[PDB]
Amino acid sequence: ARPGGDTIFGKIIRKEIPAKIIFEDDRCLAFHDISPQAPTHFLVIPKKHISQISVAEDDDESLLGHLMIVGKKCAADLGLNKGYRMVVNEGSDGGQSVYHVHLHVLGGRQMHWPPG
Amino acid sequence: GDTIFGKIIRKEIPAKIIFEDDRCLAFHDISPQAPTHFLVIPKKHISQISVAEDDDESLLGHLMIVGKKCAADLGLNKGYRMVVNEGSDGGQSVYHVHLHVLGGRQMHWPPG
Ligand SMILES: [Cu+2]
Ligand SMILES: [Cu+2]
Ligand SMILES: [Cu+2]
Ligand SMILES: [Cu+2]
Ligand SMILES: [Cu+2]
Repeated sequence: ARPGGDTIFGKIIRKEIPAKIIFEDDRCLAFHDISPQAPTHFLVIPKKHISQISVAEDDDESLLGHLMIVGKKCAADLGLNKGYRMVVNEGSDGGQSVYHVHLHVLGGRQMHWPPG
Repeated sequence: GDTIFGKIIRKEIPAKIIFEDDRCLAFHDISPQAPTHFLVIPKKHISQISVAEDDDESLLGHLMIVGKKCAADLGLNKGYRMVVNEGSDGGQSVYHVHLHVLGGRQMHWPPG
């Protein structure tokens, strides 16, 4: 079991498939989404493999919050001074496409309501 | 400045409360966008995620853990979407950080 698993996001964590990386630390990785839904659209993922938010453990709280802190810092570093939307998808109704926890950050245009 | 979510936290105006602890409150949105649509908000007044501090990281993660536990309790076994809006482009409606949780229908892409 290679660290991070073998979803595309685990492969990206281990530099086995390429990504456009914005920020990296010991806990997480921020990189651009290849199918962007906004002028800026990136992902913040833990390096620890968690398949989906519905199975996150209570002790994962700091790590999950760290994704949002890194997300808002990256958004500022990318000049998203008018704001942005953060999204976590869970399961089928959530539209989750990769079963490795990930925070979407979208900006550079007016986001609309409802959020899908 | 204070917001309507501060009033809800202080129990000055009603909301349909799902869950409460010493540091957050979960309640149904007054303008729901899905068959289940609730909010998880910290009791600490953080105006927007862009001004959250490093020391807030476990509190922010607590909102998500509370959110996913409430979603399971509300029967959202087919999934759901969590949303935090920042600023005007993000469509943030109240300047008190809040996590939306939406489900009970297929959520679509793009997410707004
Ligand atoms: Cu895996
Ligand atoms: Cu995704
Ligand atoms: Cu549009
Ligand atoms: Cu909002
Ligand atoms: Cu629809």
